[PDB]
Amino acid sequence: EEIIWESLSVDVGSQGNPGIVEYKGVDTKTGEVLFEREPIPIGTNNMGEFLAIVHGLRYLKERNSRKPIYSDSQTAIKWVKDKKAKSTLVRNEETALIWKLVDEAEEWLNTHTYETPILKWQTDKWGEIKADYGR
RNA sequence: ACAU
DNA sequence: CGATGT
Ligand SMILES: [K+]
Ligand SMILES: [Mg+2]
Ligand SMILES: [Mg+2]
Repeated sequence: EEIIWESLSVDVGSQGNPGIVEYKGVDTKTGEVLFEREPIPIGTNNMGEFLAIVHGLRYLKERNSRKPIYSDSQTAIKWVKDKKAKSTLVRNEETALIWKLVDEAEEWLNTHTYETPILKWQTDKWGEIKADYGR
């Protein structure tokens, strides 16, 4: 119904899908960029959406912040809830980096606690998520 | 179908 | 138009 402005918003950006993947997190109210991941040579949109949420969880936990996280990705929200990223991306030499990060993100979820609400950004009602890459 |  | 996902 109402945007929770006191929140962190995350999004992926890519060149190709699968392709080069990056992600970032922003203050929903101001758009200030709070973190940005260096581009990963090959990944999928959903792997990047997933890593962005988990990075957000770790970022907020380290800062003792109880703000929620917004993502526009139905898929990534579910993967985080399940602590399991059910990607179809082949595991080979060229995808090793993204899969290492995904494996490590699952491992973090399996060894840490958090109460952060992970909320669906309602693009149809509110426009593009504030972390969007505009592409 | 819906979400990207 | 193509791909990633539930
Ligand atoms: K974009
Ligand atoms: Mg997105
Ligand atoms: Mg976007």
